[PDB]
Parts: sequence; structure tokens; C-alpha cells
Amino acid sequence: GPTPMVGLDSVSGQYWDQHAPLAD
Repeated sequence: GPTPMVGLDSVSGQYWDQHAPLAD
């Protein structure tokens, strides 16, 4: 994902994602 944190992406890219894993 699009963060600056180098590591795994739930979508794609060389850095982490910043998606929204909510709960209710």
C-alpha cells in the first residue's frame, strides 16, 4: 500500500496499506 512504512501491502506496493478494518 501507499504508506511510507516498508513492508507488506494488502493490495500492492513496497510499503504498508492504510485501509479500514472496522468492527461493530
